[PDB]
Amino acid sequence: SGAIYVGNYRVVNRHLATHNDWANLVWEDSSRDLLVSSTTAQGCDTIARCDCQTGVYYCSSRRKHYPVSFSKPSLIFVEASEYYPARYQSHLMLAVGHSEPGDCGGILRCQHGVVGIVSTGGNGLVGFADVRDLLWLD
Ligand SMILES: C[C@H](C(=O)N1CCC[C@H](C(N)=O)C1)c1ccn[nH]1
Ligand SMILES: [Zn+2]
Repeated sequence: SGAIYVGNYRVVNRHLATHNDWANLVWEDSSRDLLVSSTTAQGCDTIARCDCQTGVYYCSSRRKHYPVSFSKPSLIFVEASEYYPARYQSHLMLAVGHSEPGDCGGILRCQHGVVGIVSTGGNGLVGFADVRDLLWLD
């Protein structure tokens, strides 16, 4: 679990969005595994606007942060799950690291701010849904 709180927006994994997220929907994209809902309280997270390919992510299944080198956002084939059929997930960045299903939502950050959230895992890999291109979040 986990979300990004920026301005009047909450960014979550679309497959973990709650009934309240869908009732306050701003934007969603199944191909990116992202959903953004509106909030009444002001969020104070900062979104990075950069081309970093290194950062640190939070892994809830280890209660630890890990440094990672990750690929640029791209279209990656993701196997079928209970949430989606087999498909290409866009704007996805991969790194070598630990990620179990409940780790989705963990933030990846660089020195500029929030880069994205954990969205995929298994096999000693961790995949992050990029949010740096969503300029409207600010
Ligand atoms: C194995 C699982 C996973 O990659 N998916 C299931 C949950 C939905 C994911 C998606 N983005 O399509 C894919 C996962 C998450 C985090 N660590 N391991
Ligand atoms: Zn950066």
